[PDB]
Amino acid sequence: TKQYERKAKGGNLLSAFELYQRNSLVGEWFEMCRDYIQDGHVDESGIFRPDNAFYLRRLTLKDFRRFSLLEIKLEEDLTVIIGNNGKGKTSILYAIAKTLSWFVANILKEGGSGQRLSEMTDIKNDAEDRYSDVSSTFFFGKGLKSVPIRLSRSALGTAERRDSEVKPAKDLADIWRVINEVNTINLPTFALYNVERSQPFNRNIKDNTGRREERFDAYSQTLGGAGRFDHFVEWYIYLHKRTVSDISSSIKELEQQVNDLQRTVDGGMVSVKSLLEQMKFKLSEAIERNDAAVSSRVLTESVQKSIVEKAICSVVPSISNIWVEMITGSDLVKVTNDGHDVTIDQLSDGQRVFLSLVADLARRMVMLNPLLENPLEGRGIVLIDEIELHLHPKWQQEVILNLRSAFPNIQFIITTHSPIVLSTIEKRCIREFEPNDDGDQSFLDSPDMQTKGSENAQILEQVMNVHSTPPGIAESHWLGNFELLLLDNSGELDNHSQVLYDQIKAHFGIDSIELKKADSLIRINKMKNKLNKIRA
Amino acid sequence: SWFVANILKEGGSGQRLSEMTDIKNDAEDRYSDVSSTFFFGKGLKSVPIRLSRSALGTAERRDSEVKPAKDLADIWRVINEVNTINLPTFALYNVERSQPFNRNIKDNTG
RNA sequence: UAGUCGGGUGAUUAGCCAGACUCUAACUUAUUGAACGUAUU
DNA sequence: GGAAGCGAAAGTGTCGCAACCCGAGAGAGGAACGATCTCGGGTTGCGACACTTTCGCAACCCTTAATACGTTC
Ligand SMILES: [Mg+2]
Repeated sequence: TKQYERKAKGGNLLSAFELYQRNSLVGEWFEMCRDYIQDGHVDESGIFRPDNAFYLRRLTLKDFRRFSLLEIKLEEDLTVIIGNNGKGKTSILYAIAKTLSWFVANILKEGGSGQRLSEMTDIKNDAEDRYSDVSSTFFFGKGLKSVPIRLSRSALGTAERRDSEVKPAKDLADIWRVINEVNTINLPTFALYNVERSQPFNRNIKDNTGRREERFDAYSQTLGGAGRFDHFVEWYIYLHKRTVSDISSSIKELEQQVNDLQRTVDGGMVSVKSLLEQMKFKLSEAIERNDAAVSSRVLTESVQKSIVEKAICSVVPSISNIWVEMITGSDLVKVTNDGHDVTIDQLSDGQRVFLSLVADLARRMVMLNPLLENPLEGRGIVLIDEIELHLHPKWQQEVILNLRSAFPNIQFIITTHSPIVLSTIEKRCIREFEPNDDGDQSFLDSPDMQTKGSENAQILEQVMNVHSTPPGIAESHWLGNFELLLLDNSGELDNHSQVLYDQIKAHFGIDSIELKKADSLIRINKMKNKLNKIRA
Repeated sequence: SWFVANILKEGGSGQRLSEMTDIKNDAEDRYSDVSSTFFFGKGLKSVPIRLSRSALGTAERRDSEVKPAKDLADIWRVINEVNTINLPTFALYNVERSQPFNRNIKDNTG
């Protein structure tokens, strides 16, 4: 109508799409939708930025599990959830993953269904209303500032049923699906990495049926919690084989075989006609696949391989190189780890688990963003539980910075209990989870203290409520006691203070921080007393 | 199954006739109907239900008529929520009831 | 026996009384339209 | 007819298990090596069940109705 036309010309994506669907100026509306999704600019740092960003803004949980009512505001870039009560933290990530299942389902199939809330486990046990709600609001540029979705479930036997409200999510996912069908676009990545990602590696890898090469394999088990590192390895070996081979040589060889078979049928051998028809079909299929590959605007296998290799080596500190070796009629992925060439099964658990996360994520981003110069600059939402899992302090100090550098437009929602990780993150990104004895909280608060660039010891005390020295060790209190003894006299070493000083010296050593502090205390108190005498 | 579904949930869905097996093989019309009337006292002498299905392939599709079942089941459900009432039992025991027993298998589902 | 029909009574959609019927076998429905009854004209 | 959300019905694919095979290795009897038993890695077939697809219940009442009271369709 004229109203839709005005709104569409004003930049409203849904109105433009509705006009496109009714008329199917059809070309103009299609172009407007496609430009809304694809337009973007390269910033001063050389990073591509979409003009219309996609992220989760807000989440509300009503009578869900232990929560009566909980509201969370999320940052566009990075949100970190902290707290001792780690079972509630995981509940929050589960709620988000279920919501994201609705986008994935509808990008894959018209009328796709995402996941539903459980009547048994998701409804709070003492809920008066006997239903549960998970409400989410997404943002997609100024044209679509609010995309609300609600997942709901009522108890059995209630007077009224509580149904989910998913139409806005489906409408948006439909735009992505339909526009992509006509003309390839870049698509959003959704992924969940739970503690399940720590699992051992099956060294034996499965024969390539060729599901892994299909673009929408990027959405396979993406919200399951462990990634699919096995799928990566299969896909990566596949890429290697194609790079070493020529593409269309099989077509040229098949073309030659069909030509040879055609000559035989022309020479009077009618018995081989059935075989010719089969080979012609194979040739047509190969050309079609080639054409579809050509039509799908996908990156060359060589380029795909290179992108992923770079990503892995950049993010995973111990890995400098990754490649496929053809040995013993069996393809093996090898890595240079800490300067030495090893198989994946020879890596440490910390290295393997982190490698698996990054490899999985990069594979999916490459598959879903074929039109970007750097496919890892694509859009998406990634959930990571216990990011510090298996990581040494040195890696904890770099992990968030490395991830954000490799995937600059992903919205990361993470959980941690690491002060070292928190030292690299702004307090605005931090949400603290301090529930009551009933496990129930209303809002999640940012800490008072700035964490980014702060000392770890301060974060421990001010944010995580942990003393810098272990309270259950006597020696941890000696310097405090020593100070008290000095203050109880004028500030002179009495017999008691001297004994303790000697104990500190004996235990911690002559050049210990503890002893230096004691020495400092003596010196300052002596100087205070001298001042006092001069004044008297 | 339509009464049970609607006692459990407002607008619950009961079961359906099979389009593969339940239509009579040599029926000239390619659909089946199962029509039932229930009685619930002199204040509700007739609760008619019809389940219908057209054969697989057929272009015309025959609709079920289940609203009376839903209407009655709504009364049971709503009245019960305000003040507890006794509810009707519906059960089928077919020849599938003869099964091996297993104490070790437990249902962790509800 | 049960179900059904219904003459009466009953501050009356109940209850009670009387009489009767029985193909395997009623389940009381829908307007502003149409038709029928009543009113108005 | 059939919105939007939902689940029944029916077909397909995945995946973990159990059974089995094989070569390696320590080393019984007393000098001649290697008997017997177990480790550890791999292959195969099976079947339970997770995933996928399709159907179908029935909102709304289209710009467009009349209004004395009843009954029927
Ligand atoms: Mg009338």
